[PDB]
Amino acid sequence: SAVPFHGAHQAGIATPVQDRLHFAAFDVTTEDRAAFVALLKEWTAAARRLTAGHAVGEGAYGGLPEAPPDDTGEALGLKPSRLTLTIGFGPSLFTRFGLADLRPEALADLPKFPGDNLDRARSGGDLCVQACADDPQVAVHAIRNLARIGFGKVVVRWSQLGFGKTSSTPDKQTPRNLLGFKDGTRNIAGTEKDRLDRFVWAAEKDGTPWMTGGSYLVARRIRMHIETWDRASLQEQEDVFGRDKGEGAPVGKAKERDEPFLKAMKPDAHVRLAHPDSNGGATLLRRGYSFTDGTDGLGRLDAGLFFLAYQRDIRTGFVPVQRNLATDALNEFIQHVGSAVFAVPPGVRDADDWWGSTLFG
Amino acid sequence: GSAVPFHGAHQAGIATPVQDRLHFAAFDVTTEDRAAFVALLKEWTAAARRLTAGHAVGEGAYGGLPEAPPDDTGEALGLKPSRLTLTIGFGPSLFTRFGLADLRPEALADLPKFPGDNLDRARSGGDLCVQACADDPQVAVHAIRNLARIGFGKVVVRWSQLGFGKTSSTTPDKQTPRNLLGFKDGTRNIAGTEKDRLDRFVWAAEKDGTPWMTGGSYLVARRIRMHIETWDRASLQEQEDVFGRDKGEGAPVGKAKERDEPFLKAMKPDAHVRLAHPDSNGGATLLRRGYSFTDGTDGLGRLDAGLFFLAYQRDIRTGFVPVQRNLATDALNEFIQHVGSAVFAVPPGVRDADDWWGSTLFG
Ligand code: HEM
Ligand code: HEM
Repeated sequence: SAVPFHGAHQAGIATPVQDRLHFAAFDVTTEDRAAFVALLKEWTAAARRLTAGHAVGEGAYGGLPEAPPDDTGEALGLKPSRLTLTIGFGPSLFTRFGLADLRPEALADLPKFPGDNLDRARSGGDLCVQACADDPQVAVHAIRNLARIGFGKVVVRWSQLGFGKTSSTPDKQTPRNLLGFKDGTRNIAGTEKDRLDRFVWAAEKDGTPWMTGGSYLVARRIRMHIETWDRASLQEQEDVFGRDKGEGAPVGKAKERDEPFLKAMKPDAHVRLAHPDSNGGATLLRRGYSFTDGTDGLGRLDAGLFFLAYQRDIRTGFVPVQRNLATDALNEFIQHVGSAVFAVPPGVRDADDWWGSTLFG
Repeated sequence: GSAVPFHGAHQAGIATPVQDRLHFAAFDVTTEDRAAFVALLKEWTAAARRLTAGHAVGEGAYGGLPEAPPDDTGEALGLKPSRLTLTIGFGPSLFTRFGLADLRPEALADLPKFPGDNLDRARSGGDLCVQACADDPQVAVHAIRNLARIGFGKVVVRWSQLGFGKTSSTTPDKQTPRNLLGFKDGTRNIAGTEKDRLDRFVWAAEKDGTPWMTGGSYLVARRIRMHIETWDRASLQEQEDVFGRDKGEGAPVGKAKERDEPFLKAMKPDAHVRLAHPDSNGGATLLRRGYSFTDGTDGLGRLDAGLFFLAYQRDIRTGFVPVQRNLATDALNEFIQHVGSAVFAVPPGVRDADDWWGSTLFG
């Protein structure tokens, strides 16, 4: 299975969620606008090959023996695996190439939120590439080759491996986060065209014409205190979210997809504070992935949720909802340790178009 | 999605078909009570029976007393067994405890220092290890997480390593996976169907000198970083010369098919396959079962990439050690570096429902 690379929007936002994630933030090391635009065109050409299951350039072998292969070859024999490659532009990129007056107002800096413990090395970035696929080696291969093609012009600032469900699990079945709770029940679906136009896609009336058809991405590396969470009682765990753990139904209800009655939950339950009704209607497209990088020095599981949210405007999406989570009962068990925002440009229209063409011209 | 039988004369997860994901965890023992540690092995064995069958540990992930923490952490609820295997091993440092000194197998030999070693002592060693292999990473993480939670107060996680993809094959009938250098890895390994080769090279026999290890094996774990910047700027001929096989097909140099037998005299004298081939090491043969890993960036603008090398053998002294010694002149050494190491004695399998991990040692 493959996902079409071209379209009015970039794939990997409203398209079906893939099993694995390789998210990489890049810093730009060149000041030459012409050299960066040339890289964007080379990256788009490589992305077309990668999302179709082909090697980049002239291939991974069969070329001149004296030359290094254009493709590093670790994806040979694998399927496209629904690979999507989604590029975004960080705020720091607009301080380069004379783009200062073209930074959208919707690409706002995030305020400091209570409990933030952000790692500067795992935060920020001039640009990002979100690589989603059902095979993690397909996603890693894409990031590794894009970084190789960009060497000398970009460096990898930080990268994150993520996983969700293993589709080979019934789909429709809501996946569970590493806390044991169903995650994604009340979310914007890719089938909800109208809700995508209202809450996800940027329109030309929003004030930034080059972003029309694109979106804004908020990335948060949220560590979970697994060992602390696992010592809490089942009632404490269900009280934290407002949904039961077995079925995922809201409190007082029977089925997972029963619409919640917020007054029945505790006032600081996560769902009650994150619900659009508690936030002036602010609705988010959550497309995050669980992560487990290993164990820290104290033997604790370095695991959590790599939270990804797409929205029409950061000021009316993540910011008001995250601000409402200031008293979240979940805050006892999580800690945001990394953060980045990106303007995700519109999609590549056809074979002659390229990443970021509406911005650089 | 199916389950792998947990019981047997041997532990599963060695000759078993190699699953997609790996969660390897090394534990240190914090208790001096032998009876308490034996009770943990039985409690771990009961949990493994549930985990490998796709069932939650204990009384379940929910439905119990509201005021009590669930026995199962619950993040594997609604998932298939996903070919989950749990393989336990005992490190040499364990035998300094519980009066097990005289029971250390001679085949559980300390590895000598090899040229180029830069071993991080934090991510090395360990009293014991649990190799969790499954096609679903959430299933693998859930097993390690619940085993450690059951072991709270008696064991602590020393270090862990997650493998996002396999770089090995025990099933030559299936496509050989590729490592992060782009080459097929696992072409000439030991297959799970080759019973005679497994008895000769992998499983410990009673005549080897350690009766309680009969039916088990010996594991060598090596964390190997790859210099992918150095590798990616090397020419295709250089890359193929390093291994002795072409990159596209994986055939030995000069030959057409991956599984054609290597003609060692045609490769360079420092080629990896020529130096590691059993014919170059007095017949020494290994069961490789490693995985790729990438733990983010190196802080220098590059993806961190490596291979978590896992080797099972009948005797460390006659398996990994002579082969690794012969790789002293390996052309691959220019592109890799061993940064973590550990050896473990993998006990025999859990015979039936009454048996438990390590019962031949304790029991
Ligand atoms: C480790 C971090 C987090 C965990 C484990 C978590 C977990 C959950 C769970 C279990 C639900 C209920 C099931 C569902 O509808 O998805 C939920 C709902 C939701 N969460 Fe979170 N969450 C986390 C962080 C966040 C953050 C940082 C935000 C926004 C800033 C957020 C926004 C939402 C929203 C909007 C909903 C939908 C609520 C509704 O409309 O009913 N979550 N989350
Ligand atoms: C990053 C580290 C390594 C890489 C990338 C690597 C790669 C490869 C490749 C491409 C092959 C040829 C295909 C195959 O037969 O599997 C191979 C074969 C082999 N390797 Fe390695 N290897 C690594 C480390 C090691 C180590 C540390 C050992 C032993 C100490 C080892 C022992 C072997 C053996 C025994 C064979 C089979 C040779 C034969 O019988 O023809 N490898 N390896």
